[PDB]
Amino acid sequence: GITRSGSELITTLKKNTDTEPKYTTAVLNPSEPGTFNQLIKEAAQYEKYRFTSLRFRYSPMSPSTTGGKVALAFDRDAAKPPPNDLASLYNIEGCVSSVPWTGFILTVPTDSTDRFVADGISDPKLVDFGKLIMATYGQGAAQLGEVRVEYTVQLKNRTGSTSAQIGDFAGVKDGPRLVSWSKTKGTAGWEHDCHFLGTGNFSLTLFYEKAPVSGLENADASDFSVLGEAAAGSVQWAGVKVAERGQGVKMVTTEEQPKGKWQALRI
Amino acid sequence: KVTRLSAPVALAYREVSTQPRVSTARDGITRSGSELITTLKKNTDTEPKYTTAVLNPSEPGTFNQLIKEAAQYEKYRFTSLRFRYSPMSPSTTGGKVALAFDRDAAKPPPNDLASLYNIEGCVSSVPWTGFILTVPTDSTDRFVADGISDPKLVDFGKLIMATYGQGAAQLGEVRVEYTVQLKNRTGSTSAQIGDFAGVKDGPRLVSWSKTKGTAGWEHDCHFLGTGNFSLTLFYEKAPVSGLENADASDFSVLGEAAAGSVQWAGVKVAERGQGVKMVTTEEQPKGKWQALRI
Amino acid sequence: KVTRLSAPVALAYREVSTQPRVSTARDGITRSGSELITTLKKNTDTEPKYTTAVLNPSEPGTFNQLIKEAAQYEKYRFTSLRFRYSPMSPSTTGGKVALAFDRDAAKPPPNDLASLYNIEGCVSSVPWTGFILTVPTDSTDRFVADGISDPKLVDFGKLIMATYGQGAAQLGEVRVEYTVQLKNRTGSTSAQIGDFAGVKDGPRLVSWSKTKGTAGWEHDCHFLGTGNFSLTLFYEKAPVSGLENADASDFSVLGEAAAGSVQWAGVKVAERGQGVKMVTTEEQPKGKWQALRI
Amino acid sequence: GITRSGSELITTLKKNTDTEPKYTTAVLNPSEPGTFNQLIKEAAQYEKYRFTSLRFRYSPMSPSTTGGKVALAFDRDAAKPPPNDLASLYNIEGCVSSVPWTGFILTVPTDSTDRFVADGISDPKLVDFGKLIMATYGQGAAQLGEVRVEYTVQLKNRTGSTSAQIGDFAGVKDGPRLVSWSKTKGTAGWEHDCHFLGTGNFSLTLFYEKAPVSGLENADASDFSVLGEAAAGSVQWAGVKVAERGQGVKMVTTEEQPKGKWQALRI
Amino acid sequence: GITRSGSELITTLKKNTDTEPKYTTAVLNPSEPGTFNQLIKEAAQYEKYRFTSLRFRYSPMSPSTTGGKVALAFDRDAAKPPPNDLASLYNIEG
Repeated sequence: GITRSGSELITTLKKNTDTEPKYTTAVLNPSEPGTFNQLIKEAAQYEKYRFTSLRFRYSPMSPSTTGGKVALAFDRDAAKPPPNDLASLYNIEGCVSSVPWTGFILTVPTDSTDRFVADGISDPKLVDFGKLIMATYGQGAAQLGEVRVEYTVQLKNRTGSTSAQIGDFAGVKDGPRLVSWSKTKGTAGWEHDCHFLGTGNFSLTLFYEKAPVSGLENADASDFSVLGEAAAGSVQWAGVKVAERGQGVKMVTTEEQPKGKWQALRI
Repeated sequence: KVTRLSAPVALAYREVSTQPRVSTARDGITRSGSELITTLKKNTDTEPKYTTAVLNPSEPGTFNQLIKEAAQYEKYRFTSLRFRYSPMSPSTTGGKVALAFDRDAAKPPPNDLASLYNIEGCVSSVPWTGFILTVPTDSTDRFVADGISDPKLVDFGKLIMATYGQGAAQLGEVRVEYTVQLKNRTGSTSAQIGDFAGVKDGPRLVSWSKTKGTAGWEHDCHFLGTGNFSLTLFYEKAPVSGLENADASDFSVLGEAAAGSVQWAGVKVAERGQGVKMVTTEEQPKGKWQALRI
Repeated sequence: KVTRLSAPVALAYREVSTQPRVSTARDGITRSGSELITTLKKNTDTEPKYTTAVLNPSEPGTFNQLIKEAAQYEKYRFTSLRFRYSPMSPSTTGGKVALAFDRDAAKPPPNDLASLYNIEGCVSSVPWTGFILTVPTDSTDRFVADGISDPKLVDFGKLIMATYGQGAAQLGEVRVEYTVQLKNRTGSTSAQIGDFAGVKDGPRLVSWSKTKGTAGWEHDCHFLGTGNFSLTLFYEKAPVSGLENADASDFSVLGEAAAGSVQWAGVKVAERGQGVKMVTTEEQPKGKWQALRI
Repeated sequence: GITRSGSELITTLKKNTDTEPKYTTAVLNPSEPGTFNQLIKEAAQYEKYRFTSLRFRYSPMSPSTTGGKVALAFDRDAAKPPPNDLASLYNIEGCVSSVPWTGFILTVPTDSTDRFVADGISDPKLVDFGKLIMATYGQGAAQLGEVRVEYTVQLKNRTGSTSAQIGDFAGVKDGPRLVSWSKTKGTAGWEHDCHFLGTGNFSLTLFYEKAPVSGLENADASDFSVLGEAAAGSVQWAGVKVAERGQGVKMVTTEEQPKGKWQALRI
Repeated sequence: GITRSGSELITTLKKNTDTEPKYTTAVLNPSEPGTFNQLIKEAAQYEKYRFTSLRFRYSPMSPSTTGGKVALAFDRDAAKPPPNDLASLYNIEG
C-alpha cells in the first residue's frame, strides 16, 4: 500500500428560504468524483481502501444577518432515499447542523475492512461506506457556505487502468460497453438526450452520419465546447464542467434512434 | 443573574444520534428516548397556534422508532421523558415557542394563550435559545392502543407546542427524552383485518375502531385507540365516497373511489375515538378492510 | 464546545505597532514580522475572488519594511510567519475570508472554491471574528530575487485570500508573523541599470528581467525575479508605445510616450517571469533603463 | 522507499548475415520504455533509484544449424556512439557474446547513488547509468533469440505525476496543451504524421473538417480501429496497441497544416 | 485433511507457423478435468483446498531444427480473455 489525506470541496448549498429541508446527498468512494476530483486520478492503479481520516467542515463564509440550519451527517449505508423529513434526518447520526453564520466540523467513525472501489457497478453497499448528506432550512437570505472532506486513505493491491469511453449505436441497438459516465436517453418527439453518471470537466469528442437537428446543445451544464459542423455525416467535440451529478446535453436527429458513434473520455 | 448578558446573533446547538439501551424478565423489558416529533413553522401572527401531538407507546405521530416493539407487549411506564427545543435559528428572529404537556393528553387546545399559559408544562421561551421540558411521570400499568378505546385510560395525554412571533424563520426542532416499561409479553399488530359479510360483518382480529353507520346512508368509520396509523383497505361498489374524514388527523387517500377498487390513508389522531367515513348505499353489505396501528 | 455562545453584534480587536528584534556572525543576522499585506473589499457575490500575494524576502507587495535589509544579503530562512485576520467589522456582516498559503507560491489561483478549499492553508472563517493562519516552514538556504529567475526556486510560494459574502462591509486586515535568516553577506540593489548601444545592449549590473523582442516589432520587457518593483526608465524616439503590460501586476506609468522622453512603473508580480513591453521600431537601437527591485 | 525485480523483454535482434556487427543500443533508466514497459508505470509517483539486480539473458530459441555471435555488454555511460567497430565493442566490458545456439546471461556491477529519473531531459549521464548494447554478426540463417533485464530497484522520495488529451490545430498553429502521448509531425509531400511518446493500448477518438486523403492509416502500429468516414467535415476513432515507444499513424489532407481537432485518451 | 502431489499432462500445443501467438488457456481447480484427469476422482469426498506445489514443465521432445516460443505463465485470476496480443501476454507474470 501507498496513502493520502483530504482537501476537496464537495458542492454547496443554496438558500432554502422554505420549512422542510432539502438534501444534496453526495456519495463516498475513492472514485465517485461528485466527491473527489483530486484523488480519482490515483485509483486507476489500485483497488481497495481504507479511510483513517475524513471530516467535513462548514466553512463558514456568510454573515449572521442570515440564519436557519445546515444539517450535515454521514450514514455508512451511503445509499438509500434521504428521507423526506427532518426528524428522519435528525435521527441519523452525523449530528451536526448548526446555523450558517458559524464554523462547524463533522466527523465519521471509519472502519477497517479492505473494501473495493467501482470499476463499475456493483451494489451501492459492498463497494463504498455510504453517501454523505447536507440540508439546510432557512429563509433569511444568503449563499450560506462551503465544505470539503478531511481524509487519509489506503489504496492496497497494485492494479492500474480505467477512463470513462467509446459507445456506438447499431441501427437495431446501441453499444456503452466500455466504461461509463453518461446514459443516453431520449425523450420522444425527437429532441433527445445526452447525459452523465459521473462528475468533473470532460473532453468529448465524437459521434455522426445524418447531421440533422442539431447537436450539441446543452441544458444542466457546464461550459460546452463544440467545434463541429452539424455534420450530416460529420465530426464533433465539447468540454463539459459539470455540476452535480447527472447534468445533460443533446442532439437533435430523427425520430427513431439509429445514427453513428461516440467516445466520452473523462479528463 | 446580573450585569452581563450576551444575546448573541447566533446561538446554536449540536445534537447527535442517540444509539438505544435495555433489562432481565422480572416481568418487563425498557427503553430510552430519541425521537424528533414535527416543527413548527413561523407564526408571524398575534395568537399562538398549536400542533398538539399525542403520547402513547404506539401513536407514531410521536414515536416512529419504538412503535415497533409494542407489538409484542401491552402496558407501560415512562420514567424519563422531556422535550428540548433544540435551538437552530439565529436571534435576528424572535417570539415564543410554548411547549408544555397536559396529562389529559386529549381535549381541545384552547384557542387562547392565557389558556395555554395556565396549563403547567411551562415553558416557552424564545426561538434563539435552547430550552428543555420535563413531565412528572406516574406509576400505573397503563395499556397501549391495539385500538381505540377512550383517549384517557390508555395514554397520559398529548403534548402541545405553540409559537407566536413575526420576525422571520424556521424556528427549531424537538424530541422526547424517555425510558419506558413494557410489561406483559404479548405480540402482534400491523395497520387488524375486519370484513363485512352481506348478512353481517367480521372485527374478529384485534381492534382499534368501531364501524357504525348513521342512517341516511352517510356512514361511520371509527377509533377506540389513539396514535398515527396506516390504513389500508376495503372495496367493491365504489360509491359515494370514501374516505372522507371529520374529527381527524392528517388523511391519506390514494384510492379511486373504486366501484370495485382499493384504498389507503394515514390518520394522526386526536383524542380517542376521532372518526372517518365512506359513502355507499343504503344498507350495509360491501367488501373488507384491515387497520394496522403503526 | 456546547451550550452557549455569544456571537456579538460586534467584536473587534486592538493590535499595536510591532517594534523589531536581531543575532552574532556565525554566518547570519535574523528578523520577526509586522506587516500588513492589502485588504480585501466586500464580495457581495457567489464565487470567491482572490488577491494572491507573493512571498520572498524582497517582493514589497508583501514586505515594505524588510525589503530594505536584503540589499546586503542573499538567502533565507523563515522560522516564523503567520497571517491574522485582524477582525475590525461587526457581525451584522458575514460570508468568508479564505486565507491559506501554498508553498508553490506561483500558479493560477483557481477559479473555484472547492479548488481553494482543497489547498491546505485552511482557514477561512467569517469576517466578524479574529482568525490566524500558519505555515509549515522549511529549512533550505533559498535565494531572493535580484531578479528573475523562476517563481519556484527563489521563493516558497504566494499567499492567497478570498472572501465571498454579500452583507455589507469593509471586512478587515492582516499581516505576516515571521522571523527570517539572511545568510551570506552581500550588499546592493535599487529599482539595475541596462542600456542598449545601437549595435548592442548593456545588462551588465545585476538582474531581474530579460529583454527579448518578438519580431514584428512589438517587443518584450521581462522578469527573472519576483516581488513589487519600481521601474524607472529608458527613452529617445517615443514611438509605439510603451509601457504596456500583459502577465503582470499593477503598472504605473507616469511618462509621455516620449519621442525622447522619461518613464516609470510599479509592477506586482506573479510568478516568476511576468512580462511588459514597448513599442518602437523595427530593429533594436533605442536608449536606456534601470530596474530597481524595491 | 518501496522496490522491484525484473521481467522485461527488451527487442531482438535480426540476422546479420554480414562481416561487421550492428547494434541496437537500448537505454537504461527507470523510465525509458524502450527498456521497461512494465515499471514505467510506478515511477510517476517517485524520483530516484537504485538497481541492486539486473542482468540480460540471451534466451536461446534457435537451433545450432545457425551461428555467429550476439555481443551483449552494458557501459555505465549509457550514452555515446556505439562504435562502428567490434574490437571497439570487444574492448568495452559487458563481455559477453556468445553464439546464437546457446543460452547466455549478462550482469552489471551496479552502484549505489541516489540517481533521478527523467521527467525530462536533462543530460544522458547524471540521470541514468548508461544504455545497453547488443550486436550480432553472422550469416547462417535465423531469427536468433530474445532477452530481458533481471533487476531489483529502489524508488525513494514520494512524488507522483506524469504522462506524455485534447490537441487542436488553429489554422495558424496547433494546440497539445493538455497532457501527451503523441507528437504530430508531418513529412512534406503532404502525406503526414500521427505519433506516440507513450506506450500501451489506446482509445482514439477524434479530429475533422475537409475529409481528404485519408485518414487513419497506420504503419509501426498495433491493432487500429477506425469507425469514421473519411469525413470531409466528419468524425473518427481507433484503438492502437503499441509496440515500442514511438509507433506512428497518419492522415492524408493537404498541403499545408490547418484542419480541425482531436483528443487522445490513453486507456 | 488429507494431501497430494502432481503428475498430469495438460494438452499440447500444435505448431503456429504464424506471427501472432495463439493460446489454449486451461483452468485450474481441484475439479476441472481439462486440467486434472487423475485427482478429480478424490474431490467427490471433500470440498476445499490448498496447493503447496505446482509447476508446469515444457518437457522438451522436438529438435532444434525447429523454433519460435512457447509462452507459459499462470494468472491467479484464472478467468478473463487471454489477450489477443503478446505484449499483453508478455506483461502478465508467469
